[PDB]
Amino acid sequence: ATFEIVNRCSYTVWAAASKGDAALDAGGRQLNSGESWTINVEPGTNGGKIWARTDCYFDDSGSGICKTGDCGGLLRCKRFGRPPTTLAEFSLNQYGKDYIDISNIKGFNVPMDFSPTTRGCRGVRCAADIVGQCPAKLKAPGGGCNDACTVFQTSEYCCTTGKCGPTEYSRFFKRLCPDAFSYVLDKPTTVTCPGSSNYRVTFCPTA
Repeated sequence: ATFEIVNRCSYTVWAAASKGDAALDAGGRQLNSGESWTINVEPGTNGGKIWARTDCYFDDSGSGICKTGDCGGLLRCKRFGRPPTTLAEFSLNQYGKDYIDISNIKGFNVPMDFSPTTRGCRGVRCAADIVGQCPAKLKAPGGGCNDACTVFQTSEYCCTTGKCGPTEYSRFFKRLCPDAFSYVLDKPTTVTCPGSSNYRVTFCPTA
């Protein structure tokens, strides 16, 4: 499957793509404002994620840091990124269908649209100004809006026991972005697409 990753933000981002235990495609690349990078993701990829990283520095060997979304200091991510990270999430060719969503469960850094480029399903979007509006206690000093699990490490926020409800913090994310997951047990906003659809992830779709 192809995923065109498009940076419409006015700032550079370093796109990242992983399934947690391995890179997807090269795993990461710089995207200046306006650039597009198309990756190939193997059919059947389960639990894939794409995210943006901000304010990164890498040396000539690809090692460095980012303030949001850093994946063990690598340009080429093999592992998921450090929160806060808005997440485009997907599982492909699962009993004949693909499943896509956006999640704020690991916080929010950059607004995104995640849409098919092929027929048969709608896209999802979380493009509100979550960083600007972020509750004071969730603001990450390194940049972005942390989720409450990251900040407070409670069973309730982290949904450790599979027992949790919505919270004052989850509700903030849900108010700003109704179509993204705001906590682990949120009413799902996953979209079912035809198996083997192709996609576009757009950072900063609306400004």
